[PDB]
Amino acid sequence: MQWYLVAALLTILTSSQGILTTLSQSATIPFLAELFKLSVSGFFLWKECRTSPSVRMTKEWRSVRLYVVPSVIYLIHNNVQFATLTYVDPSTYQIMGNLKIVTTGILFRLVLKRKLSNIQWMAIVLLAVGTTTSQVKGCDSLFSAPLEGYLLGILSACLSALAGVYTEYLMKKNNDSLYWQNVQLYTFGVIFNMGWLIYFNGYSITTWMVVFNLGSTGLLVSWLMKYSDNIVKVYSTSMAMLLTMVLSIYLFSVKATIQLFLGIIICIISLQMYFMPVHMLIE
Amino acid sequence: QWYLVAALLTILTSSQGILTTLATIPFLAELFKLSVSGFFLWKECRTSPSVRMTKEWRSVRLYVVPSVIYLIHNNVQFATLTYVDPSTYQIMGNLKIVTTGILFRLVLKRKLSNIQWMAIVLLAVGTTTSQVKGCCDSLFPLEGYLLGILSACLSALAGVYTEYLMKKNNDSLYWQNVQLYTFGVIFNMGWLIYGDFKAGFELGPWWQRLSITTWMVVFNLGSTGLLVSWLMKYSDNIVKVYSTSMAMLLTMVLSIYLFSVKATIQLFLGIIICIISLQMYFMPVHMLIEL
Repeated sequence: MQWYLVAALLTILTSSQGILTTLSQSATIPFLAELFKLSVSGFFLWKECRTSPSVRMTKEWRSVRLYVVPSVIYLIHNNVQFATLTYVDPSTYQIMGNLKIVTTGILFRLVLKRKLSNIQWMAIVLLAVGTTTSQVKGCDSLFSAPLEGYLLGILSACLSALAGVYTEYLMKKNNDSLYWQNVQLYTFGVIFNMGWLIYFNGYSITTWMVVFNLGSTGLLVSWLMKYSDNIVKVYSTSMAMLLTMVLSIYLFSVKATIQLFLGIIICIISLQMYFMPVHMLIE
Repeated sequence: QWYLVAALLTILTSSQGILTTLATIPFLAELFKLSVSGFFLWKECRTSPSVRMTKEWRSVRLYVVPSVIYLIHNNVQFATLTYVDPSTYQIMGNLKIVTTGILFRLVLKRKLSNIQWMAIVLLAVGTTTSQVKGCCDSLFPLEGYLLGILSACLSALAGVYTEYLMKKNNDSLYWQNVQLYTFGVIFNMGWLIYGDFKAGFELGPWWQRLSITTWMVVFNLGSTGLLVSWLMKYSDNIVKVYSTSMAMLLTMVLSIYLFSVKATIQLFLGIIICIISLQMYFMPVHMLIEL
């Protein structure tokens, strides 16, 4: 129940689905992954009602209706992601993607109205810069894309951030049960995943592993949306992507570069800056 | 004010950068520093009633050391380049930032916060990032890496030891310069004699053989060198290496508007790292925590 252990586990599992996704490289995963979160949340909700004297649960449409929004944002986001890739090569797209770190940062302050120090603001930026540094191409063509590409890449990041920030709003706007908030959230996700398909096929063990892993990480993200903040999330995600590159060296035997070494140092420092207690920062 | 000197050093360290692309001068550059220091020393003795000056060999002898280190350093620099390409050598050079950092604490026994230590590292990381070979490419023998490292330690030791000399006395800047740059002139001159000996003196008469652009860099190299001494006395090595490092960034950014050279994201990124590394080190710790 310690936020850092959840955050650490999210890091471990965000990089697990990273590797397990590639290992199954020679579609309806998101659908199965949603139902896994919805059915595991439902289970704990039901179990909590049967085990516990009191469970706080707002059934009023005033608040339940708002769990649509994340799904609507994520739907629009996925169209923008697809749109972007038709103007930019994947690496240009991948590196514009580190802007979600700063856009979550900004909306954290604007929408969630939480305050950050100067040292913290410098850490948010350093994280984005440190991740980008690691992804710079070890010795493609960015700076060559149409304006549409650059503008969409940016709007993609804003939607990504908005979805996460709005979810935190939903969790923290009530003193309701985590499991009941999940059940509403993941109900609309199931509905929308299904509406998309309305708008197996070699399913291996490996395939089932990523469905579980994608479900797992998603429940942790919700936990952190409730009992911790978006910035903790994006530090977990970002450290996952660094670990993925470090694990790719020992497994898929990919070329370690100086930009990986540098980006890790930047990120480790960006971690300390943001999460350091301000008495420790000052010796 | 130290920051204006530091800013001027940045401006002039990038000037000699450009003017270079447009090497006996070390001798003329030292002679310029020795003769400009001598002038101010003489003028200070004629103008002020007392000028502090330690003439005792106990302390005067210690101005040899920098020259001995710099001599050894130049041999190591040359030695290194025979194992690694220019670029690998250029990027190993950012280690002087951390070695000055360490010796600042060890030799100069000065205090650095955690935030400051993180800034020293960030500066080295930020400069490296701007240099790092994008899309000529032979990083990733040990001699090379070990000598590159030893080079940085000596570089740092020379700078840190000079600061020690300036700040070990409450003597005049101009008298400290005059001792420092006397040994430099002597050694520069011994080297030029050696170099002529190496080719049997067979070229034009050594004493006789001793553009405008050429004169610009001699002055420019002299100028920056006097500023470094000022900062060794009334400022620290870390301010120096921030000035140098920002010069190397400026040089790359100025090369884009002048020589129209290849702008990369690594330049953009390294600047942001460095800007942030600047704030971290030179920010007052109450400002670092304000909203």
